[PDB]
Amino acid sequence: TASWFTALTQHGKEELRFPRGQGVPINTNSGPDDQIGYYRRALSPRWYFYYLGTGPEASLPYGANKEGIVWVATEGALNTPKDHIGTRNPNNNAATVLQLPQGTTLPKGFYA
Repeated sequence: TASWFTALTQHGKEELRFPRGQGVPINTNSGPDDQIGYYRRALSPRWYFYYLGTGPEASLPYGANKEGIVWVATEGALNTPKDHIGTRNPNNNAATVLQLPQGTTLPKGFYA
């Protein structure tokens, strides 16, 4: 089991965070309802994105405070667990390079 996407690498002291509405990786295999999840912090810390209701924190409800978990949602997303998307089997699929809309605000020491 794995994130669908490559990691965001923390090169500085600042932790990963996003303004509300920003930070969900682009995934054209998903729809507007699906655009919601968390980054989990795994040399420079690597943060990996998982859809809500999937991954190591599959049971964790959106917004719940927890060390090393950063919540992201695009306006229009729904609260349902993203069971249909699930996680990646790295034996079958390489990670998708993580892409964010141009002009997405990133903290110092992050690049995407």
